[PDB]
Amino acid sequence: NCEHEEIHLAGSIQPHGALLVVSEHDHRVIQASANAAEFLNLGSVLGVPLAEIDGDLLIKILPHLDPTAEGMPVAVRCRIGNPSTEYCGLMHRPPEGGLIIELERAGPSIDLSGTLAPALERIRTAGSLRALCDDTVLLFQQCTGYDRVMVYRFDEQGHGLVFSECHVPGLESYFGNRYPSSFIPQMARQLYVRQRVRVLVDVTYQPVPLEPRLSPLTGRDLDMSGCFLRSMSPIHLQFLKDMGVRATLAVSLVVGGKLWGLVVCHHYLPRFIRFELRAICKRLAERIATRITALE
Ligand SMILES: */C=C/C1=C(C)C(=O)N/C1=C\C1=NC(=C\c2[nH]c(/C=C3\NC(=O)C(C=C)=C3C)c(C)c2CCC(=O)O)/C(CCC(=O)O)=C1C
Repeated sequence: NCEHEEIHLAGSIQPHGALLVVSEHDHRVIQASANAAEFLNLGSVLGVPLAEIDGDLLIKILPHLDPTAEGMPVAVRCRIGNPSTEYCGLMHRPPEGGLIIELERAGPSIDLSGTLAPALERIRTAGSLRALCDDTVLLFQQCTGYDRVMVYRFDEQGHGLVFSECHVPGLESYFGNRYPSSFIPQMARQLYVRQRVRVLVDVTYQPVPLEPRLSPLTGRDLDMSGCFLRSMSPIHLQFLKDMGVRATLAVSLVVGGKLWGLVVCHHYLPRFIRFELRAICKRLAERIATRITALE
């Protein structure tokens, strides 16, 4: 590889959310994505006390600052700005740098009450790894609506194989394609064992830089390992561009503490899935991983 890009130190986010970093000691926003004020209908954000941004959010955050019961990551409802808009705030604490709050607009979410059960039932009947992975791609297509869904499985040599695939009729089948191990470097795989869902809304996005770049608390790049809005490697973006893919969802399949493979979805237009469905997807994938795990 390809093992040297520090993808967790991206210094920037995708533009469909905003990112705030709050000091644990004084609760001011000490670092933010450059779009944050525009995104949140605020005049300014940098240097502003969280009490000014939204008092109710500060109240929600305070108990999480107890080192004996941090209770993060956590997803909280809040209303920010004037005019006021509802957001889901996804908050976590990196080892150093302060408290990170990533905000997505609340919006319509996909409804799974009539369609999730038949797909889950099918998974439950799978008696082989073939059946299980085929059923996995149908389940995730049915829950998410992506144009193409794959199980990307690492073989015994670490090569990537598109082991199962479904897609809307007329699109290219990547089923059976095999790729070098370095197309997903070990450093990336290691991150994906911890950060189990990634959503790339538009491959062509203009990265939104953090302001300032370096954390004021450390003088170093912000650790963005746990940020759902993190900008992704330009090499990977280029890969997807050269395929003509416009958007992706990927969910880790973790077996034995290692990345066994991924559920990888492609869309040919921009696409976002909101917090709850990301969580559902993460969980489904863990359940499927338990079954793999049992199947060999
Ligand atoms: C030499 C390094 C690389 C080459 C060559 C390359 O093609 N990519 C290289 C590095 C990275 N890959 C990263 C992530 C990544 N790559 C893939 C590969 C595929 N996705 C597909 O859909 C297909 C084919 C159908 C392939 C072969 C995947 C699935 C991922 C993870 C994507 C995700 O989680 O969304 C990567 C890190 C990206 C990042 O997280 O920032 C690098 C540096």
